[PDB]
Amino acid sequence: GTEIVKFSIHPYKGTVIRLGEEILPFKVLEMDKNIALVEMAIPVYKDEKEIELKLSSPGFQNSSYRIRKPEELNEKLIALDKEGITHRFISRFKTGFQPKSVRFIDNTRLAIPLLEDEGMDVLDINSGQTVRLSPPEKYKKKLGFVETISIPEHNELWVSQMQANAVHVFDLKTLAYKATVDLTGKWSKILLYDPIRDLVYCSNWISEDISVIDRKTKLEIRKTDKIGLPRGLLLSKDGKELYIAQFSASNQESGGGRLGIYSMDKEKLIDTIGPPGNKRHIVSGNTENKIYVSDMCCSKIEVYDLKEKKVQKSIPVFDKPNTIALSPDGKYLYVSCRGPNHPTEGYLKKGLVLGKVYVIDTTTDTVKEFWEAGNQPTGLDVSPDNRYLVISDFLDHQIRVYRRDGF
Repeated sequence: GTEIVKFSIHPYKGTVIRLGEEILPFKVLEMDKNIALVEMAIPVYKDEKEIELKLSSPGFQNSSYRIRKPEELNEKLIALDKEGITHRFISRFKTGFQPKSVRFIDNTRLAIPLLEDEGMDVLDINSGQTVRLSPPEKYKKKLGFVETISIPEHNELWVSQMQANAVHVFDLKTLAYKATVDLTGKWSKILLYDPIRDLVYCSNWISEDISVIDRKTKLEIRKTDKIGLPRGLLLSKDGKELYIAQFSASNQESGGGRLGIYSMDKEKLIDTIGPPGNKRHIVSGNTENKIYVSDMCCSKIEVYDLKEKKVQKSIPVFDKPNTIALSPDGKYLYVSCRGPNHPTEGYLKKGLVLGKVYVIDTTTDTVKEFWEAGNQPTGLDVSPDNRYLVISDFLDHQIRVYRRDGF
Protein backbone atom coordinates (compact mmCIF):
# COMPACT_ATOMS: atom_id res chain seq x y z
CA GLY A 1 0.00 0.00 0.00
CA THR A 2 0.88 3.67 0.52
CA GLU A 3 2.23 6.19 3.03
CA ILE A 4 1.13 9.84 3.09
CA VAL A 5 4.17 12.11 3.48
CA LYS A 6 4.46 15.89 3.92
CA PHE A 7 7.42 17.84 2.53
CA SER A 8 8.24 21.09 0.77
CA ILE A 9 8.95 21.73 -2.90
CA HIS A 10 10.68 24.73 -4.41
CA PRO A 11 9.44 25.76 -6.97
CA TYR A 12 5.80 24.69 -6.79
CA LYS A 13 4.57 26.29 -10.06
CA GLY A 14 4.78 23.92 -13.05
CA THR A 15 6.38 21.16 -10.99
CA VAL A 16 5.61 17.47 -11.48
CA ILE A 17 6.71 14.48 -9.41
CA ARG A 18 6.73 11.09 -11.12
CA LEU A 19 7.60 7.60 -9.88
CA GLY A 20 8.03 4.72 -12.31
CA GLU A 21 7.09 7.20 -15.07
CA GLU A 22 3.64 7.79 -13.58
CA ILE A 23 2.44 11.01 -11.91
CA LEU A 24 2.47 10.93 -8.13
CA PRO A 25 -0.28 13.36 -7.26
CA PHE A 26 0.20 15.74 -4.35
CA LYS A 27 -2.03 18.15 -2.44
CA VAL A 28 -0.93 21.67 -1.56
CA LEU A 29 -1.16 22.39 2.17
CA GLU A 30 0.64 25.74 2.38
CA MET A 31 1.99 28.26 -0.12
CA ASP A 32 4.87 30.63 0.68
CA LYS A 33 5.75 32.57 -2.47
CA ASN A 34 7.20 29.78 -4.65
CA ILE A 35 7.68 27.25 -1.83
CA ALA A 36 4.85 24.79 -1.27
CA LEU A 37 4.18 22.47 1.64
CA VAL A 38 2.53 19.47 0.02
CA GLU A 39 1.22 16.04 1.01
CA MET A 40 1.63 13.05 -1.26
CA ALA A 41 0.88 9.32 -1.19
CA ILE A 42 3.91 7.14 -1.93
CA PRO A 43 3.60 3.39 -2.55
CA VAL A 44 5.62 1.14 -0.25
CA TYR A 45 8.14 -0.43 -2.63
CA LYS A 46 9.12 -3.96 -1.58
CA ASP A 47 11.94 -6.45 -2.37
CA GLU A 48 14.78 -3.89 -1.98
CA LYS A 49 13.39 -1.67 -4.76
CA GLU A 50 14.59 1.92 -4.45
CA ILE A 51 11.99 4.70 -4.67
CA GLU A 52 13.31 7.13 -7.26
CA LEU A 53 11.21 10.28 -7.35
CA LYS A 54 11.67 12.21 -10.57
CA LEU A 55 11.08 15.97 -10.32
CA SER A 56 10.74 18.33 -13.26
CA SER A 57 9.66 21.95 -13.81
CA PRO A 58 9.86 24.55 -16.62
CA GLY A 59 13.17 26.48 -16.50
CA PHE A 60 14.64 23.93 -14.04
CA GLN A 61 16.98 20.96 -14.33
CA ASN A 62 15.48 17.51 -13.67
CA SER A 63 16.20 16.07 -10.19
CA SER A 64 16.00 12.49 -8.98
CA TYR A 65 15.23 12.06 -5.30
CA ARG A 66 16.03 8.53 -4.09
CA ILE A 67 14.61 7.13 -0.86
CA ARG A 68 14.58 3.66 0.72
CA LYS A 69 11.24 4.36 2.40
CA PRO A 70 8.43 6.97 2.07
CA GLU A 71 9.07 8.19 5.65
CA GLU A 72 12.53 9.50 4.61
CA LEU A 73 10.86 12.33 2.65
CA ASN A 74 8.87 13.69 5.61
CA GLU A 75 9.79 17.26 6.53
CA LYS A 76 12.28 17.46 3.63
CA LEU A 77 12.70 20.36 1.21
CA ILE A 78 13.30 19.44 -2.40
CA ALA A 79 14.71 22.45 -4.24
CA LEU A 80 15.26 22.16 -7.97
CA ASP A 81 18.25 23.70 -9.71
CA LYS A 82 17.61 26.53 -12.17
CA GLU A 83 18.67 25.72 -15.75
CA GLY A 84 22.32 26.54 -16.46
CA ILE A 85 23.55 26.95 -12.85
CA THR A 86 26.68 25.06 -11.73
CA HIS A 87 25.89 24.89 -8.01
CA ARG A 88 23.43 22.11 -7.09
CA PHE A 89 21.08 21.92 -4.11
CA ILE A 90 22.11 19.13 -1.72
CA SER A 91 20.12 19.60 1.51
CA ARG A 92 18.14 21.82 3.80
CA PHE A 93 18.88 21.54 7.56
CA LYS A 94 16.74 23.09 10.32
CA THR A 95 18.60 25.24 12.83
CA GLY A 96 17.53 27.07 16.00
CA PHE A 97 15.81 30.45 15.67
CA GLN A 98 17.16 33.14 13.32
CA PRO A 99 20.54 31.72 12.10
CA LYS A 100 22.32 35.04 11.55
CA SER A 101 25.55 33.82 10.04
CA VAL A 102 27.33 30.64 9.00
CA ARG A 103 31.04 29.79 8.98
CA PHE A 104 32.83 26.58 8.02
CA ILE A 105 35.15 25.54 10.85
CA ASP A 106 36.46 22.75 8.59
CA ASN A 107 35.48 21.01 5.32
CA THR A 108 31.96 20.05 6.49
CA ARG A 109 31.01 21.65 9.82
CA LEU A 110 29.45 25.04 10.38
CA ALA A 111 29.21 27.43 13.30
CA ILE A 112 25.80 29.11 13.17
CA PRO A 113 24.98 31.87 15.70
CA LEU A 114 21.28 32.10 16.49
CA LEU A 115 19.83 35.62 16.84
CA GLU A 116 16.69 34.48 18.64
CA ASP A 117 18.06 31.40 20.38
CA GLU A 118 20.26 30.39 23.32
CA GLY A 119 23.59 29.96 21.55
CA MET A 120 25.27 28.79 18.40
CA ASP A 121 24.61 25.60 16.40
CA VAL A 122 27.52 23.51 15.21
CA LEU A 123 26.25 21.46 12.27
CA ASP A 124 27.88 18.84 10.05
CA ILE A 125 26.48 19.23 6.52
CA ASN A 126 27.34 15.61 5.58
CA SER A 127 25.07 14.07 8.19
CA GLY A 128 23.02 16.91 9.66
CA GLN A 129 24.51 16.14 13.09
CA THR A 130 23.99 19.25 15.28
CA VAL A 131 25.10 20.38 18.77
CA ARG A 132 24.24 23.56 20.64
CA LEU A 133 27.03 25.66 22.11
CA SER A 134 25.97 28.01 24.85
CA PRO A 135 27.59 30.47 27.26
CA PRO A 136 26.45 30.40 30.94
CA GLU A 137 22.72 30.83 31.69
CA LYS A 138 22.99 34.58 32.56
CA TYR A 139 24.26 35.23 29.03
CA LYS A 140 22.44 32.61 26.97
CA LYS A 141 18.96 33.78 28.05
CA LYS A 142 19.54 37.17 26.39
CA LEU A 143 19.77 35.55 22.91
CA GLY A 144 21.18 37.63 20.01
CA PHE A 145 24.17 35.57 18.86
CA VAL A 146 25.49 37.15 15.69
CA GLU A 147 28.84 36.44 14.07
CA THR A 148 31.90 34.26 14.52
CA ILE A 149 35.59 33.95 13.85
CA SER A 150 37.45 30.67 13.87
CA ILE A 151 41.03 30.70 15.15
CA PRO A 152 42.35 27.14 14.66
CA GLU A 153 46.00 28.13 15.35
CA HIS A 154 44.88 28.74 18.96
CA ASN A 155 42.09 26.14 18.94
CA GLU A 156 39.31 28.72 19.54
CA LEU A 157 35.87 29.63 18.18
CA TRP A 158 34.61 33.10 19.03
CA VAL A 159 30.98 34.32 18.85
CA SER A 160 29.62 37.80 19.44
CA GLN A 161 26.39 38.29 21.42
CA MET A 162 24.89 41.72 20.70
CA GLN A 163 22.24 41.46 23.44
CA ALA A 164 24.92 41.19 26.15
CA ASN A 165 27.66 43.39 24.64
CA ALA A 166 29.85 40.29 24.89
CA VAL A 167 31.95 37.86 22.91
CA HIS A 168 32.14 34.21 23.96
CA VAL A 169 35.01 31.84 23.34
CA PHE A 170 34.64 28.07 22.86
CA ASP A 171 37.25 25.38 22.52
CA LEU A 172 37.29 24.52 18.84
CA LYS A 173 38.07 20.78 19.33
CA THR A 174 36.17 19.97 22.48
CA LEU A 175 33.37 22.54 21.84
CA ALA A 176 33.42 23.47 25.52
CA TYR A 177 32.68 27.00 26.69
CA LYS A 178 35.99 28.69 27.51
CA ALA A 179 35.52 32.41 28.32
CA THR A 180 33.51 35.60 27.83
CA VAL A 181 34.92 39.04 26.98
CA ASP A 182 32.62 41.72 28.37
CA LEU A 183 32.88 44.71 26.06
CA THR A 184 32.54 48.42 26.88
CA GLY A 185 30.84 49.16 23.55
CA LYS A 186 27.22 48.41 22.68
CA TRP A 187 25.63 45.81 20.31
CA SER A 188 28.68 43.81 19.29
CA LYS A 189 28.35 42.10 15.88
CA ILE A 190 31.19 41.50 13.39
CA LEU A 191 34.41 39.89 14.59
CA LEU A 192 37.78 40.08 12.84
CA TYR A 193 41.03 38.32 13.85
CA ASP A 194 44.52 39.75 13.32
CA PRO A 195 47.02 36.87 13.58
CA ILE A 196 50.05 39.22 13.52
CA ARG A 197 49.03 41.28 16.59
CA ASP A 198 46.92 38.39 18.02
CA LEU A 199 43.91 40.67 18.54
CA VAL A 200 40.20 40.36 17.80
CA TYR A 201 38.26 43.42 16.61
CA CYS A 202 34.55 43.74 17.27
CA SER A 203 32.17 46.14 15.49
CA ASN A 204 29.79 47.78 17.96
CA TRP A 205 26.53 48.82 16.28
CA ILE A 206 25.09 51.15 18.96
CA SER A 207 28.28 52.78 20.33
CA GLU A 208 29.52 53.35 16.75
CA ASP A 209 33.03 52.08 17.53
CA ILE A 210 35.29 49.00 17.44
CA SER A 211 36.49 47.05 20.49
CA VAL A 212 40.03 45.74 20.45
CA ILE A 213 40.34 42.47 22.43
CA ASP A 214 43.59 40.69 23.35
CA ARG A 215 42.95 37.20 22.04
CA LYS A 216 45.24 35.59 24.65
CA THR A 217 43.88 37.32 27.78
CA LYS A 218 40.19 37.57 26.73
CA LEU A 219 40.13 41.23 27.77
CA GLU A 220 39.13 44.35 25.84
CA ILE A 221 42.36 46.41 25.78
CA ARG A 222 41.10 49.50 23.91
CA LYS A 223 38.28 50.80 21.73
CA THR A 224 38.21 53.28 18.82
CA ASP A 225 36.60 56.73 18.72
CA LYS A 226 33.26 56.86 16.86
CA ILE A 227 33.93 55.73 13.29
CA GLY A 228 30.43 55.76 11.79
CA LEU A 229 27.93 52.97 12.37
CA PRO A 230 30.08 49.91 11.61
CA ARG A 231 29.37 46.37 10.55
CA GLY A 232 31.83 44.57 8.28
CA LEU A 233 35.57 44.85 8.87
CA LEU A 234 38.67 43.97 6.91
CA LEU A 235 42.30 44.42 7.81
CA SER A 236 44.73 45.40 5.03
CA LYS A 237 47.42 42.97 3.87
CA ASP A 238 50.15 45.18 5.42
CA GLY A 239 48.16 45.24 8.70
CA LYS A 240 48.38 49.05 8.70
CA GLU A 241 44.77 49.93 7.77
CA LEU A 242 41.40 48.69 8.97
CA TYR A 243 38.52 48.87 6.47
CA ILE A 244 35.19 49.62 8.08
CA ALA A 245 31.85 48.99 6.38
CA GLN A 246 29.77 51.86 7.62
CA PHE A 247 26.17 50.70 7.53
CA SER A 248 25.45 54.40 7.99
CA ALA A 249 27.04 57.67 9.13
CA SER A 250 25.58 57.24 12.66
CA ASN A 251 22.59 55.81 14.54
CA GLN A 252 20.94 59.21 13.85
CA GLU A 253 20.65 58.69 10.08
CA SER A 254 19.46 55.84 7.82
CA GLY A 255 22.27 56.13 5.25
CA GLY A 256 25.44 58.06 4.41
CA GLY A 257 27.74 55.18 5.23
CA ARG A 258 30.94 54.86 3.26
CA LEU A 259 33.97 52.59 3.37
CA GLY A 260 36.01 53.97 6.31
CA ILE A 261 39.80 53.87 6.26
CA TYR A 262 41.21 53.58 9.76
CA SER A 263 44.96 54.01 10.25
CA MET A 264 46.17 51.45 12.79
CA ASP A 265 49.32 53.46 13.56
CA LYS A 266 47.55 56.84 13.90
CA GLU A 267 44.52 55.23 15.63
CA LYS A 268 42.11 57.36 13.60
CA LEU A 269 39.76 57.36 10.61
CA ILE A 270 41.89 58.96 7.87
CA ASP A 271 39.44 58.69 4.91
CA THR A 272 35.97 57.50 3.89
CA ILE A 273 35.55 56.36 0.29
CA GLY A 274 32.92 55.22 -2.23
CA PRO A 275 29.44 56.69 -2.61
CA PRO A 276 27.07 56.99 0.38
CA GLY A 277 24.87 54.05 1.36
CA ASN A 278 24.62 51.15 3.78
CA LYS A 279 27.92 49.32 3.53
CA ARG A 280 27.51 45.88 5.03
CA HIS A 281 30.09 43.18 4.34
CA ILE A 282 33.72 43.43 3.14
CA VAL A 283 36.05 40.76 1.78
CA SER A 284 39.36 40.81 -0.09
CA GLY A 285 39.26 40.04 -3.80
CA ASN A 286 41.42 37.53 -5.63
CA THR A 287 43.92 40.31 -6.48
CA GLU A 288 46.00 42.59 -4.21
CA ASN A 289 44.36 45.97 -4.64
CA LYS A 290 40.78 44.62 -4.77
CA ILE A 291 38.06 44.52 -2.12
CA TYR A 292 34.34 43.73 -2.50
CA VAL A 293 31.71 45.45 -0.43
CA SER A 294 27.99 44.78 -0.26
CA ASP A 295 25.83 47.90 -0.24
CA MET A 296 22.43 47.23 1.24
CA CYS A 297 21.02 50.57 -0.11
CA CYS A 298 21.25 49.78 -3.76
CA SER A 299 21.18 46.07 -4.77
CA LYS A 300 24.91 46.15 -5.53
CA ILE A 301 28.41 44.90 -4.81
CA GLU A 302 31.14 47.52 -5.03
CA VAL A 303 34.58 46.74 -6.32
CA TYR A 304 37.07 49.08 -4.63
CA ASP A 305 40.52 49.99 -5.85
CA LEU A 306 42.48 50.67 -2.65
CA LYS A 307 45.46 52.47 -4.28
CA GLU A 308 43.02 54.72 -6.18
CA LYS A 309 40.79 55.08 -3.09
CA LYS A 310 37.41 54.59 -4.80
CA VAL A 311 34.96 52.27 -6.58
CA GLN A 312 36.11 50.82 -9.92
CA LYS A 313 32.83 48.93 -10.58
CA SER A 314 29.39 48.27 -9.10
CA ILE A 315 28.02 44.78 -9.84
CA PRO A 316 24.22 44.71 -9.83
CA VAL A 317 22.67 41.88 -7.79
CA PHE A 318 19.28 41.38 -6.07
CA ASP A 319 17.75 43.47 -3.25
CA LYS A 320 19.59 43.73 0.10
CA PRO A 321 22.92 41.99 -0.48
CA ASN A 322 24.35 41.10 2.96
CA THR A 323 27.01 38.40 3.49
CA ILE A 324 29.54 37.81 0.69
CA ALA A 325 32.45 35.33 0.46
CA LEU A 326 35.27 34.61 -1.96
CA SER A 327 35.74 30.97 -3.02
CA PRO A 328 39.12 29.60 -1.72
CA ASP A 329 40.33 29.36 -5.33
CA GLY A 330 39.37 33.03 -5.87
CA LYS A 331 37.28 32.25 -8.98
CA TYR A 332 33.93 33.27 -7.47
CA LEU A 333 32.45 35.82 -5.13
CA TYR A 334 29.23 34.47 -3.58
CA VAL A 335 26.52 36.88 -2.44
CA SER A 336 23.51 36.43 -0.20
CA CYS A 337 20.58 38.74 -1.12
CA ARG A 338 17.93 39.18 1.58
CA GLY A 339 15.19 40.31 -0.85
CA PRO A 340 13.01 43.46 -0.84
CA ASN A 341 11.68 44.52 2.58
CA HIS A 342 7.99 43.91 3.17
CA PRO A 343 6.52 47.03 1.44
CA THR A 344 4.39 48.07 4.43
CA GLU A 345 5.89 46.28 7.45
CA GLY A 346 9.65 46.55 6.80
CA TYR A 347 12.41 43.98 7.20
CA LEU A 348 11.34 42.54 10.57
CA LYS A 349 8.52 40.77 8.73
CA LYS A 350 8.76 37.98 6.12
CA GLY A 351 8.98 39.59 2.70
CA LEU A 352 6.56 39.09 -0.17
CA VAL A 353 9.54 38.02 -2.30
CA LEU A 354 12.12 35.27 -1.61
CA GLY A 355 15.82 36.07 -1.40
CA LYS A 356 18.49 35.01 -3.89
CA VAL A 357 22.09 33.78 -4.11
CA TYR A 358 24.50 35.25 -6.64
CA VAL A 359 27.73 33.91 -8.09
CA ILE A 360 30.11 36.52 -9.48
CA ASP A 361 33.01 35.65 -11.78
CA THR A 362 35.91 37.59 -10.30
CA THR A 363 37.94 37.71 -13.55
CA THR A 364 35.25 39.80 -15.22
CA ASP A 365 33.44 41.04 -12.08
CA THR A 366 30.12 40.11 -13.68
CA VAL A 367 27.33 37.85 -12.44
CA LYS A 368 27.82 34.30 -13.75
CA GLU A 369 24.74 32.74 -12.16
CA PHE A 370 22.02 33.27 -9.54
CA TRP A 371 19.01 31.46 -8.06
CA GLU A 372 16.13 31.74 -5.58
CA ALA A 373 16.52 30.64 -1.96
CA GLY A 374 14.28 31.14 1.12
CA ASN A 375 13.06 33.91 3.41
CA GLN A 376 15.84 36.41 4.06
CA PRO A 377 19.11 34.72 3.05
CA THR A 378 21.61 36.15 5.51
CA GLY A 379 24.44 33.79 6.48
CA LEU A 380 26.85 32.66 3.78
CA ASP A 381 30.11 30.73 3.59
CA VAL A 382 32.06 28.45 1.28
CA SER A 383 33.96 25.36 2.47
CA PRO A 384 37.81 25.63 2.49
CA ASP A 385 38.05 22.99 -0.28
CA ASN A 386 35.69 24.94 -2.65
CA ARG A 387 33.14 22.12 -2.48
CA TYR A 388 30.17 23.53 -0.60
CA LEU A 389 28.30 26.84 -0.53
CA VAL A 390 25.93 27.32 2.43
CA ILE A 391 23.44 30.12 3.13
CA SER A 392 21.08 30.67 6.05
CA ASP A 393 17.46 31.42 5.34
CA PHE A 394 17.20 33.71 8.38
CA LEU A 395 13.41 33.71 8.85
CA ASP A 396 13.03 30.02 7.88
CA HIS A 397 15.38 28.87 10.68
CA GLN A 398 17.42 26.69 8.35
CA ILE A 399 20.37 26.43 6.01
CA ARG A 400 20.51 25.43 2.38
CA VAL A 401 23.55 23.46 1.22
CA TYR A 402 24.85 23.60 -2.40
CA ARG A 403 27.73 21.81 -4.16
CA ARG A 404 29.97 23.41 -6.78
CA ASP A 405 30.32 21.32 -9.97
CA GLY A 406 33.80 19.83 -10.32
CA PHE A 407 34.62 20.18 -6.64
